Amino acid sequence: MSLCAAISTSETTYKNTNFKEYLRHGEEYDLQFIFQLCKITLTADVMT
Amino acid sequence: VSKVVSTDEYVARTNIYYHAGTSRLLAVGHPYFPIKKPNNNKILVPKVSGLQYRVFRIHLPDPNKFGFPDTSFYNPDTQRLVWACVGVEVGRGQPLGVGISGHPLLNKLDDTENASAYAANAGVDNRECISMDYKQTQLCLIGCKPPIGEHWGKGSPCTNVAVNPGDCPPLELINTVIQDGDMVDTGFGAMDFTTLQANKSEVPLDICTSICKYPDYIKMVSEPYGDSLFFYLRREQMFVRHLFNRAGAVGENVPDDLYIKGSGSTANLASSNYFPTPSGSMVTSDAQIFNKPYWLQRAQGHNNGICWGNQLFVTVVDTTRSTNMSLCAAISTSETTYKNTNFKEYLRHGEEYDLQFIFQLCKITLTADVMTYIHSMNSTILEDWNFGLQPPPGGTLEDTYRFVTSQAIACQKHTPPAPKEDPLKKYTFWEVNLKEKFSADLDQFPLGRKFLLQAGLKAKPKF
Amino acid sequence: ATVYLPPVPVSKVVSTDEYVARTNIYYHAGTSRLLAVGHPYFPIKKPNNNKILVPKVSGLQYRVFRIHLPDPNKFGFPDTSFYNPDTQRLVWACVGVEVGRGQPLGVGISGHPLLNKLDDTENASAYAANAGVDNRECISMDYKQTQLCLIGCKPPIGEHWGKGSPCTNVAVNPGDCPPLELINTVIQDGDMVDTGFGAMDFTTLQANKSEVPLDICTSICKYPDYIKMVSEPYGDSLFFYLRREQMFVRHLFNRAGAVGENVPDDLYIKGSGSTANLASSNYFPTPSGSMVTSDAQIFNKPYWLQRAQGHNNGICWGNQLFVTVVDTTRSTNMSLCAAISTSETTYKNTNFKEYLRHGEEYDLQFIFQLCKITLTADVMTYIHSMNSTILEDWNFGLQPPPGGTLEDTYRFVTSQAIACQKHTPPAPKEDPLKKYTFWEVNLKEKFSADLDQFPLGRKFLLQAGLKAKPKF
Amino acid sequence: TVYLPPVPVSKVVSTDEYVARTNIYYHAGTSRLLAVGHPYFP
Repeated sequence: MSLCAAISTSETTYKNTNFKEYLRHGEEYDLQFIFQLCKITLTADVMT
Repeated sequence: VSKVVSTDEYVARTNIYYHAGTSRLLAVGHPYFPIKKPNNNKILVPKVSGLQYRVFRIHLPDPNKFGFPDTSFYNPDTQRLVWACVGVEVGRGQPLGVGISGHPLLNKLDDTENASAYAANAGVDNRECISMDYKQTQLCLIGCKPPIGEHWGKGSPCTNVAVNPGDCPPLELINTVIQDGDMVDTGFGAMDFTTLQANKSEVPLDICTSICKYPDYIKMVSEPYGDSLFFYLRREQMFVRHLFNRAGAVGENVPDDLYIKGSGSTANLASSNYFPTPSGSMVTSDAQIFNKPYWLQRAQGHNNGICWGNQLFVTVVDTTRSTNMSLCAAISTSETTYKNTNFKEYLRHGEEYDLQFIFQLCKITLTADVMTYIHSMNSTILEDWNFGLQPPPGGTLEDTYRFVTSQAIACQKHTPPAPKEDPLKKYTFWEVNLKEKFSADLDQFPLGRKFLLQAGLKAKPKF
Repeated sequence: ATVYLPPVPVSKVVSTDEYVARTNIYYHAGTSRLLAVGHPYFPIKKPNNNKILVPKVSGLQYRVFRIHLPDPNKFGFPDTSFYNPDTQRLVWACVGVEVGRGQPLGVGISGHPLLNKLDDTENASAYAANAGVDNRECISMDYKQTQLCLIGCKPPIGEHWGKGSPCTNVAVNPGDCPPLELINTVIQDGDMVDTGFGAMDFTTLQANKSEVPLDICTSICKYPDYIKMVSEPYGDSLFFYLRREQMFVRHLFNRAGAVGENVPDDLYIKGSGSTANLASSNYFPTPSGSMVTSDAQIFNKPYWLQRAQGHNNGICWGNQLFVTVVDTTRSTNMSLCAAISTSETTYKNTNFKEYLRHGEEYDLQFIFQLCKITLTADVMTYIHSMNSTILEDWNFGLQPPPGGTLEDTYRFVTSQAIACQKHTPPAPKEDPLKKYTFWEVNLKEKFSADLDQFPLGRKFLLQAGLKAKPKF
Repeated sequence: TVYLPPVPVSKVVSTDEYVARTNIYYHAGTSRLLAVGHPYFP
């Protein structure tokens, strides 16, 4: 999206010198994560 | 108990189905701006184009008032009736063709697609007359609470640095209810150009003043009851066309270390800002999401097609029919040598929808948990019903009569204040009344018999 | 008061498959073929005369097809015994339909030699000039590709925009905005598809006459309204259809002429110098047809009509059946040239006249199924309710006069050279729609009792199986 | 109704009626074909 601001709001004759130009950008994320539960049975080989 | 439940729990489905629908719709206006008498503030013509959003508020009469051929199957004391919306249709009659928009003064530097030489120096008011097509879009929105949109906007900056004229205003994410007449995104994102664009020439006319908005599916679907929307469909597409520059004083210079200092013509940095030209693509008869039945059985929300307060919403937007017919009238019919001075030019623009709604009938048994749970959900609902009471006061009153007789008893009658019913009355938007149009037969209608066809069980008299 | 409901007026129009019965017999008939020629842009006529030298013909023009059938109740069956001609009748049901097209597929085109235009708005390196006098130009474009088909026993109903009578408050000054109304009408042959300029009359609402290419300028482009069509109680307008169309943008222009309504200034910032004058605000798109394909063709393929959205199921009342077909695929305009002088070997543009002729290639083949009607009270009423004229070609006959009678017409013998009035023996006219001119075909002779001999029919076999009709 | 009442026994028939299919199959084919020339005029 491009926007512009006016350094001088008075004159009604348009002048390119009157506006500074800026560029800003949006970002939108969301996360929803299912999860299942797990247990580990445990011995030597396991550990190793 | 907390934690909202699937409305199909307590609701029970009846055996009866009804249909009603408007005859039709046909709308005409001017796409670019509304027309008004020049000195007057009253509108001569309303601004209309396909680009404008469309909202539809649809009332139903209270079924508990609606006598059935046999009303015996329920008790009006312990129970109520509330309408369920099984299936929905949207008619469109216009021949499919694409409109267009532009602006006579458009901020532009030059063409950046191909440049054989470095450009010239920015003059004063280089804006030009140029037009472009908006992104194609189709969507449909259905539910018992108003569709919730969102847009960018200017917020209150932190007060630390003093803002000089021309500084970058901070940005903010702002929800609001969606109002009719509002504009689809052009690919320039949902925001208020009026506030954040002082140039006013940075976009074509149609969207310049308004605030383009866009539906936020998350927050919408995030509602616990889903009553914002229980259903929708969407299609859109876009591709790039042209590549331009903003023309004006540079707000923020590029760090030099990102390039190598030039000289002569290359000493001055050309405008850094680029903006795309969005382009609609080839439309087709296949991707049309209208003129085809829908069947709503299960939705994402626990609300299943329940319309509370006899109220149901439809939000529909399409650019496919945006066609702008041009016409011309002659100020003088005499001369046979044509002169451009002889003809005034005007722009009028058509719109056509149609609405046909199935409905299923539903009864609610009560208990305290019931009564509370609803009252918890929205208590205004019970108001339109007859349950909640509410003992009144009022021992004595002194009438003194009569007052115009000017022996002064006091000055008195102050209580209008509650015809007020719609809290959203502040929100103006499109309106329709179906209340008269119900009928008890799906056979006589074009749409209905499909309902039978889908679920079977054709039942008709003999001849 | 208003809506608290113990009403029941209506007796419920019902699905025609209730009372109609289906027989065991099937037939076919079809034309050899059809085609036609004409000039795409305008019809040709002797310059002084009013009579047409060449009819205006192009694919862009709509096509209507009216198809008569002979009364099956006058029709001998190999065995007629299965019914009684007294208590019953016979009416044709239309099972399946075909549309032949043999042309090689190619796209035509149209334009206008004087086209209202300012300049190109897609790219401008500088502000435009000031509007002169008569800037119109010779420019052309291609129309939107379209394919559709319409079938039913009542004429296809179209619609268009149009100018109506002003609400009389403000007096109209010359050049005031002529305003808009929606108008239904019957669809006539020779009428034009939308170009993407919308269904309306340019003649009335466009005084410039130059705002569109020739072909549509005088005519009124119309478009079929499915809603108002389909929602008919009987469906008898159309019990079926198919549609395809597509379009995309190409060019972006300006209308050139006196601005009718100025834009509110607050919608922009006032310029100066060259930027003092606002350029023409009106833009109009250039519609552009896309790539045609052999795949999306809706023709040369059979159809099967069993269930329709209307209660009418393929029933043709009054031995009458309608087909409306429109396509832009075959619009190809072949150009030719002739030499006024064959002698000189140095090519000279003055030596050749140029002409444009165009082909339109149609074919029709129809299945038919045979159906009988038993008569009772409710029967008679229900039809008499539906359309009483439908009965008319049956043997009412008459109804009889539970309609009244003529009270003894006056036949009074005079040479006419008495002073006594004119008397002219009356009553040919059988068509209420006779006002509406459109294409005509007669099948009445062409029925045959065996599908085996035809290309189309045996598909009817193949799909329904059982190949030899008298076997399992 | 004019042309239908008369009818003789007529009927072109489906060639699978009288023809009989056998149990034998064969193959043959050209090696390949190749042609050369000028696209515009001879």
